[PDB]
Amino acid sequence: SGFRKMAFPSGKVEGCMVQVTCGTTTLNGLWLDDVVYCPRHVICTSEDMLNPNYEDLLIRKSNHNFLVQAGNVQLRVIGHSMQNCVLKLKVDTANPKTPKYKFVRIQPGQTFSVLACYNGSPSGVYQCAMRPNFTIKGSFLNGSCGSVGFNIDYDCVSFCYMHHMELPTGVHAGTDLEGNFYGPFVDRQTAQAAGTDTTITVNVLAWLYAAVINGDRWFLNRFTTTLNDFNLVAMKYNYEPLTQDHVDILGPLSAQTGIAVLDMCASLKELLQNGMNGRTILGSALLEDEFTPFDVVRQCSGVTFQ
Amino acid sequence: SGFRKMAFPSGKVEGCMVQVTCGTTTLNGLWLDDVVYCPRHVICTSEDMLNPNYEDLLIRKSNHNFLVQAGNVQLRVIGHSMQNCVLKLKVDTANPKTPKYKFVRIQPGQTFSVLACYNGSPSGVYQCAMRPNFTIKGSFLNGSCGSVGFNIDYDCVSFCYMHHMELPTGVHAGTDLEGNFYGPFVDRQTAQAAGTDTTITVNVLAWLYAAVINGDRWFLNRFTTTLNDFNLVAMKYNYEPLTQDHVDILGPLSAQTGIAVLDMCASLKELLQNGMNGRTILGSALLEDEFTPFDVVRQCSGVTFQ
Ligand SMILES: *[C@H](O)[C@H](C[C@@H]1CCNC1=O)NC(=O)[C@H](CC1CCCCC1)NC(=O)OCc1cccc(Cl)c1
Ligand SMILES: *[C@H](O)[C@H](C[C@@H]1CCNC1=O)NC(=O)[C@H](CC1CCCCC1)NC(=O)OCc1cccc(Cl)c1
Repeated sequence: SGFRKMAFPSGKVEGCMVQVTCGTTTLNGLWLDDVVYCPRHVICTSEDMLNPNYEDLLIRKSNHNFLVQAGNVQLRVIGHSMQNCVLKLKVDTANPKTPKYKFVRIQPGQTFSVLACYNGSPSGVYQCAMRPNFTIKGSFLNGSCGSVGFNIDYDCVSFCYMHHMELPTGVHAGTDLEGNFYGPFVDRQTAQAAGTDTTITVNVLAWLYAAVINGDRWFLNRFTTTLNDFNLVAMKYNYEPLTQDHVDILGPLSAQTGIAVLDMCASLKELLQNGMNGRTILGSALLEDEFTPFDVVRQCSGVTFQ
Repeated sequence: SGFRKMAFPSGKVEGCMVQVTCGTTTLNGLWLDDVVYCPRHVICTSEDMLNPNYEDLLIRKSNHNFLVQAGNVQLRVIGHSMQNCVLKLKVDTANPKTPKYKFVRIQPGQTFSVLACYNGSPSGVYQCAMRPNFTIKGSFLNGSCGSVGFNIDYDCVSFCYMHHMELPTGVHAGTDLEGNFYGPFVDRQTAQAAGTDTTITVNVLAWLYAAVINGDRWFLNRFTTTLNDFNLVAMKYNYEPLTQDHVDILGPLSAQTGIAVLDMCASLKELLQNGMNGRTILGSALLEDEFTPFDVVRQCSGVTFQ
């Protein structure tokens, strides 16, 4: 028992991280087979940021302008292309440590592990959720661009995030690995703000089930509620609407705990209206929304990876 | 910016995890050079747990009783010995993925990453602290024994924990890698309880500095306090005494933030006496004590590993 924010084991991704230097900018790249993926703003300079035309900027580059270092072995770039907001550097050596992998674009509310990196070297690993406003609340300093977020499925690494920038509230924005930003953000230095966020309701419910699985029950009640009247309460507390699809996703946890989904909704209602009154749940004094239902099942059942 | 509970990158340790089977028990082992380290209670059986004499139990074993599997390659045991509560299985193949490493016994209040494992396969990675009562609040199911905790220093893996059991409060107990339990616990099935825990004061202060570095300042004040009068307040709220050595350890964070250590103590005093009044710090509604001063500096300055 116990319940922690648990990241995926990072080894498969550590073997893919490289340093990409172009001009006065250094950031991280992702080396899979003979291609290095990195944010296209690596080709910007300190005076290009304002409103760059990356097509122009890229046609002015030569392969030899891109300095790619994999540890203490430097990689020759033999070609380059742009895909949305990611640069693909073709190198003359395939990464022998390339895992089985997929590129996936995730939905808000889904979670992933971030391998935070500087100069191609990993600093640490932690679990994030994609917020409803398409930002992540990460831990990123200068040099971290090109760090990736990922999930692991049995043996396969699903890459879903590459880091590009920090918004003025201190939250983070980036792309999928095909270079499409999450959210309305652009890799331009302009007025950009996160926008209003909401709590991921289905995740809070998953975490309440985690708590029950682990012996916290003080928040349960005999009441129930309908999905309608729950969502009426959710809206007032800035929670995402709970859908019938969410309810079905919470099915397995409901079976295992013997607590119908709509009964856990009634418990969440009372926690929203009354607060926790100095109680904690799973070591938290706040309702936690960065565990998906699958995260809970994985951790409370012991799934592993090969 | 941002601040997360960040684990060390786990790749170096993933390449050392193996499955150890003896009799009806399966658990994890740590394969470094030609030795596999695992909890000695692997040699117990379902009727041995009550009060086993492991010396007797071990002299009755043959090498071929230990089934060691490194993925889909099975390892022959060519010898076995006992060191305190860990079994050392000598195998005829050295692990080619052995990192540079140390065994270290940590002090309460120090943190480490846990690579949670089942059947020799990693499940997830997360950050723990050794509690003052020598337990850890982990996330461990049956089969997780032999999972290890570790820190990384530049390029070197310092192993500091191997998992053995869960106490009745749902917290976890284990040994250093030389087999000495942390705390008064024994690998015997008897009445064993964690004992009273306390909050790691120097860590709370580190985390308050993390908050300032990241733009939370609402808890600061103009007051100061003496180390004596702080510890008088600490005792009443079940906090560890703050030592002059703790104060000196918090020096770097004090410089960088311009906030004298004793002024941050005055801020912690008021948080203890008044609570947070519905405020949060770094996303938490509780005072967080599982970040050491070194953790804060590492994360807020961007240290990496090779
Ligand atoms: C890439 O390593 C870097 C990561 C940022 C720095 C601080 N936190 C992060 O996550 N990204 C940038 O610095 C980014 C660069 C621009 C270049 C032109 C196209 C759009 C991206 N700019 C950025 O994030 O500005 C905000 C910021 C806040 C605080 C410190 C800094 Cl250095 C930047
Ligand atoms: C080893 O994989 C296992 C890890 C425990 C199981 C549940 N959570 C854990 O951390 N350890 C044990 O099962 C341990 C075995 C004894 C054997 C005799 C010597 C001392 C250790 N016993 C144990 O932890 O009992 C408490 C417990 C609580 C809940 C479930 C279980 Cl299966 C055990």
